[PDB]
Amino acid sequence: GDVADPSRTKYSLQYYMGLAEELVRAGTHILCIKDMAGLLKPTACTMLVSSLRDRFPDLPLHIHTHDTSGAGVAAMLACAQAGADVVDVAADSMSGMTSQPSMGALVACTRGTPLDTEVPMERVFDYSEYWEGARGLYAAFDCTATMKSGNSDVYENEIPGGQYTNLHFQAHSMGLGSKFKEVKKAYVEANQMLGDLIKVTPSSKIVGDLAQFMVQNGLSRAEAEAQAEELSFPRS
Amino acid sequence: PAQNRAQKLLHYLGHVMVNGPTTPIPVKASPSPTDPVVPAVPIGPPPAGFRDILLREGPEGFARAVRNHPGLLLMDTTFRDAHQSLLATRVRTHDLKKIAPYVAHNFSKLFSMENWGGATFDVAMRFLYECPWRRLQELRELIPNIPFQMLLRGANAVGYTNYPDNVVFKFCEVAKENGMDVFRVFDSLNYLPNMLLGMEAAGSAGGVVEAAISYTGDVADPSRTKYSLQYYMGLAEELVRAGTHILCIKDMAGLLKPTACTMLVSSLRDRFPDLPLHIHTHDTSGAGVAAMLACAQAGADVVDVAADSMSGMTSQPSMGALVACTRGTPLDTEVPMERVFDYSEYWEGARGLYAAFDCTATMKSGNSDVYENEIPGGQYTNLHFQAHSMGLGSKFKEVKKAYVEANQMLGDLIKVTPSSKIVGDLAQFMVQNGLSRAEAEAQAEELSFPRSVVEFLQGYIGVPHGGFPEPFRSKVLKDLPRVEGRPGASLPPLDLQALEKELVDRHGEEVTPEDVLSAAMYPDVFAHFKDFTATFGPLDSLNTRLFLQGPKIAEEFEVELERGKTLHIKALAVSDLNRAGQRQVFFELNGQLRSILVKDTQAMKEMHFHPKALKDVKGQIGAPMPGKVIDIKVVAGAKVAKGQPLCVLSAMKMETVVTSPMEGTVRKVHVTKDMTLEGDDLILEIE
Ligand SMILES: O=CCCCC[C@@H]1SC[C@@H]2NC(=O)N[C@@H]21
Ligand SMILES: O=CCCCC[C@@H]1SC[C@@H]2NC(=O)N[C@@H]21
Repeated sequence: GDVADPSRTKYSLQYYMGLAEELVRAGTHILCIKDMAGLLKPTACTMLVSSLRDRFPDLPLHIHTHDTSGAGVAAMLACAQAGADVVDVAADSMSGMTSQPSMGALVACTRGTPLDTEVPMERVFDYSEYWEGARGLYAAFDCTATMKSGNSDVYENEIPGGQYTNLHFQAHSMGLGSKFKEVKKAYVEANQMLGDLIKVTPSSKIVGDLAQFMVQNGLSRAEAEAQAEELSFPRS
Repeated sequence: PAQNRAQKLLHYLGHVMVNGPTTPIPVKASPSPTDPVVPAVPIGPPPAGFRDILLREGPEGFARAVRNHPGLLLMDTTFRDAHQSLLATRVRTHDLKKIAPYVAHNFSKLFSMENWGGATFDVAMRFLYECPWRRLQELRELIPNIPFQMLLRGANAVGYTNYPDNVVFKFCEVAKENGMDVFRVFDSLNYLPNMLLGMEAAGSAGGVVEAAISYTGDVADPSRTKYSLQYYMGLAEELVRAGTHILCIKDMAGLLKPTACTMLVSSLRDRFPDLPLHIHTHDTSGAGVAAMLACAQAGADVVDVAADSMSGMTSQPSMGALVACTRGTPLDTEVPMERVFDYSEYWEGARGLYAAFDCTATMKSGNSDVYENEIPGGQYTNLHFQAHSMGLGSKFKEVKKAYVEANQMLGDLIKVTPSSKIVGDLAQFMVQNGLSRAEAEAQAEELSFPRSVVEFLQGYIGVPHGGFPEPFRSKVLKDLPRVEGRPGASLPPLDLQALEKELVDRHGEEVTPEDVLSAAMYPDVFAHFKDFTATFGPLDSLNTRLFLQGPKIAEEFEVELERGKTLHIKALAVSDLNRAGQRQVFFELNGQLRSILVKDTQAMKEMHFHPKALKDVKGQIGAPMPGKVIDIKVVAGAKVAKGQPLCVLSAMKMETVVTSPMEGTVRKVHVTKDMTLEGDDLILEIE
């Protein structure tokens, strides 16, 4: 969802704060916000992380996102400014797109501020160069075969990074590769039909299997809900 | 004269089937077999945009309307800057026209669209064999409501050398007449006298003058004193006093960190409250979206963006990312996200047609080493392709290190075209010869530097901030002539009427003012472009796959020449080689058999290279690069002095003068005019 969007009432700021209170009462050492799709906009980051920090001044706050939207670096900088203690990053050659924000970008942007990571940039470059060579050994599995950059349609479809790559490979294996735009639209419809549940493994796969099933059978949401007693749905 | 357009197109298609691509392909990738899907466009004229204000109220009215706009304005680089960086400016007029009506309707609120200047002018003629002026005119008809923006070099227009002032003025006049609206005037060294001429030329044409300060260094780093905040503020004061309508910060490499953005843009806004501030960056570091958000928060009125599938890496920040991040804030762009997605999907398909030129063949993501090397987006892609062509591809890390050393040796000048190329040529020269900075500076009287480095040190591009590096300049130049002041100011006015008459005598009565200016700026390129289009016809009518790879046997396709004139073409067969060294290509054209005789150089290609220069024999002069012999300045038996010109090589589009390392007598010359040499091939012997 989007805590900065007052029209999205199901996954509101109050929902996140109430769940954080139950997890803190249960004795968590660290509280994590896991944005598995890259949906945290910088404004939503600021609002959520400051509210958590104000409520829990002594608790470590860890923020995880994906750079699927191409805004993940800006989102993590906004979290850090709002009082996150830790952010998830990847080596630069293993960052961006459906991965985490760039380590070198975060280290460079925080340098000489109160948020400095103290990581030497030369060490990040040598680390990235190794991973650039190593990624070349995995060209047969690289998401860049199908997705050349981040995509902002993730704010509409809410498909997690690892599910996007898998759903595309599955759609291609089923002869639906030319219809992958219809599969993404059906993923939104399937999420709503299922009740707009959080989408991460395995729930992200359940929505994916339903979306492929709808596109394969030429079904709209309304037809799939009307015929729900007659249709053989995916096992998941 | 009967028009023969269809036969000329079949001759091009037959040429590509026999000889391969006419455009040099840098990587073994094939264009997509599928054409891009064009999104649906409303029937009617597009909504009124910022161009309607510019046409009604002039440049100052436009600048006031930009400053008074509630929210962040966007400018689209996809039309030029985005591909220049990603696909090396290879994007064709054909693909730009297909999406243009969609842009006009859905992006009517853009500040401007950047679609012409920079490398697009030369590249259109040289490599795409299309007229850049026709591209401007046809796009202006399809997009009547958005201001068109160009990147203009101040005293060089879109060219690579300095021109007489009357050529720069006449270029800006004819560019404005052809529908150019905004002139982003920059200099490669921020050399104010070159910028002032370009501002005066663009303003006198009735264009919107946008004076652009090229950004280098780090204003947030107190150790970097040369390009300090005070340097940028002082140059901004001179450009504002010179009557700029808009002030641009041009970060050509992606060096603006969010803290540096905040500091520079707030200081400019506090100094100039009523002046529009335009910020341009590249996303080379992967921080460009965060940098543009920091500029917008610091009071920038406009930021450069690209379509999402044409953004990131060496391109601009993502349009969809900026639109999404500003939504529901005081900086909202009011652009609907669905329209950005449809625009990106078209460009994702279109980018697939250019896979043969894609920077992702060599660079898989942005790279933060740009904060150390300061290599601009378009120079990074070109420097890598050049290094690979010279057998230095495995040493590209050494080339990047040598680029830093070369920048320092040259004096840490701003690095943008052509100064970014000058540093690149020196860096490749250092790595090729195994030279450190200290060795290259020590041996500066003995070494034959790249022509671009020599011409820079002579002053042919203007004067760098802080002056030229001494004693290094004096050692390289010796007795070579030096240009003091502005290089164009000493050139006699070009007689454009005499040139028009020469072109009419050579090409017939259809010569236009645009043709005269194209010939004035790029004589050899324009001549080659006219001869090529005289042979092969209007290649802009072909889709990009057929232009690059030609048709497959039994492939059928349509070519629209003009509204209501479609050619149905099918490729049928290619014959064996005849006794004249030609193949016969068979087509069906509108249900009829056609055949064309073509020429297969590949079928019959052979050569032999004798020449080698012993590295230990000072009198044996080897070729310093692979290249073609343009001129031979000496004969056997001639006495030669140390530093005397011996031959001229033309390689990588750069005349290199080979000079004598010693005094002596030329014993033997081993080369001829038009001979192709490899590296170290023996040119001549000196005793
Ligand atoms: O091919 C079969 C599945 C292979 C594992 C896919 C993983 S499970 C963790 C993550 N979440 C998903 O929905 N898919 C991936
Ligand atoms: O292959 C020869 C050069 C082709 C044009 C390269 C363009 S000029 C504009 C931009 N700046 C550079 O340094 N290179 C590109």
